[PDB]
Amino acid sequence: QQIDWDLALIKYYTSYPTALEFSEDFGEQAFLQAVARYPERPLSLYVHIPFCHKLCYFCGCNKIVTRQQHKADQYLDALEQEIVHRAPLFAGRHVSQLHWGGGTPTYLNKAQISRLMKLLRENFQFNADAEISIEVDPREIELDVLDHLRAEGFNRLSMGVQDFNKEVQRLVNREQDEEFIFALLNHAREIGFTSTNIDLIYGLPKQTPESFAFTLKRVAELNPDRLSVFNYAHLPTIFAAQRKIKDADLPSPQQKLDILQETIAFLTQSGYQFIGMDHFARPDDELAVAQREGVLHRNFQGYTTQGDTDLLGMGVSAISMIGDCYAQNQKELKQYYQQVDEQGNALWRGIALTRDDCIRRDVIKSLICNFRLDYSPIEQQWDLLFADYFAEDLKLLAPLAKDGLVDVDEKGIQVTAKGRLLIRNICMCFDTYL
Ligand SMILES: C[S@+](CC[C@H](N)C(=O)[O-])C[C@H]1O[C@@H](n2cnc3c(N)ncnc32)[C@H](O)[C@@H]1O
Ligand SMILES: C[S@@+](CC[C@H](N)C(=O)[O-])C[C@H]1O[C@@H](n2cnc3c(N)ncnc32)[C@H](O)[C@@H]1O
Ligand code: SF4
Repeated sequence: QQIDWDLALIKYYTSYPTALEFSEDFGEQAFLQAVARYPERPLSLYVHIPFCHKLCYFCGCNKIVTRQQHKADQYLDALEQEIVHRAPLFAGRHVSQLHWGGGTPTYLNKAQISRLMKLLRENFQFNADAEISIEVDPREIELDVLDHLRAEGFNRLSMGVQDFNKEVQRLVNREQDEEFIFALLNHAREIGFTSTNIDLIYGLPKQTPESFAFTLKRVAELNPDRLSVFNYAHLPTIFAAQRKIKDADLPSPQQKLDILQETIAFLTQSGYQFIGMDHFARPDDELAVAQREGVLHRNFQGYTTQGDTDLLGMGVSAISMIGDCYAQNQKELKQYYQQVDEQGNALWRGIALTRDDCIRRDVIKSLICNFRLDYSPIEQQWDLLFADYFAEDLKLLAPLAKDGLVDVDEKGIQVTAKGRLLIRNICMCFDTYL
């Protein structure tokens, strides 16, 4: 691999600014000013589908577990009204990207999937080669749902797996049929889905280096196009289902480090490039190519080739990134419904980024995605001299640089093989909010 693991250095950014900075004072006018800022810009769409069949005990997502399937019809009634009110604001735009996240998008049955896609296609102008993606829970679903997604124009999918280990599944209430997972992913491949991602989590109860290595051997026989391997974030005060997880079953910190180190080595051996953070992809993947070429980008869903898009987020909790602003819908379903009914939108809170916010966003995006930062381009675009504007930040950086996390000089910063896993540490030197 290109990372070089260093135990000792290892003892050392969703968006920027973060969601901590979103304010309820950000209202409808600020939103409309944001929408008018870049009328040319390609449009990306995000739709949040919050419903899940069953309560995964590890899960920290904005989601609603329910067997009352009719809630999905009520929710699409609300999405219809949101779409009908927001979409005319974007009549001149061309949509290059759509993703459904959640929650479980495939909670929607075939008729519901069709209904939503039809609302989107009739109210926004989609490019013929748009990237249309969805996340899929490989439980309580028939293989022919993939054919239906394909007929509806979906071309990318992500599938949660978490772990194949049966004890781990039982402890987190995510029992799943391994044969069916293989059937589902291989069927997706056979009908033309590409860039297929699977999610794995390390740090779950009862996982060890030896259990996770065995899981990864299977994953290699499954042969996904991309992998996302998340470190388990355990905060049972906030995520109530995690109270069902025994803290004593969680792996020790040395165990989690050994899981991660061995994972990176084994995925490299298996032909996957470590892109960054949670993500692995093949050397010829559009993401790996872009990264080499210095033009990898990132949004809330993750890495992407499509930069400089405005992102409109629809549905409960959905975040929009538009015209140098972030805006989020109501995160509780009952106030999402109530505001959509009364106003035709669910705008709750957000931020208009300052000049300084925008710069620093671009510094941080460059470091996170490309693992380097050329001063000169930032100096041109924003009419500044880097050393000055960032004197404070560079001072914070110095100790890190002497530790070999980054090589830095008068022209730029290079994140080293040793510093790649500590990228959040590096980016933190540029965060004014802390
Ligand atoms: C790759 S992330 C999952 C990682 C997870 N957030 C974590 O750190 O534990 C994708 C998920 O982020 C959320 N998401 C993505 N885009 C979003 C957006 N524009 N607004 C709100 N939520 C979004 C949805 O829950 C989606 O399924
Ligand atoms: C919206 S779910 C994926 C789609 C579908 N609902 C499923 O579970 O298959 C998004 C991903 O977030 C990750 N995730 C959720 N909670 C997490 C946590 N507390 N720590 C780390 N990753 C988490 C899981 O890998 C999960 O697949
Ligand atoms: S991991 Fe997925 S299926 Fe599970 S609760 Fe979270 S969002 Fe729902």
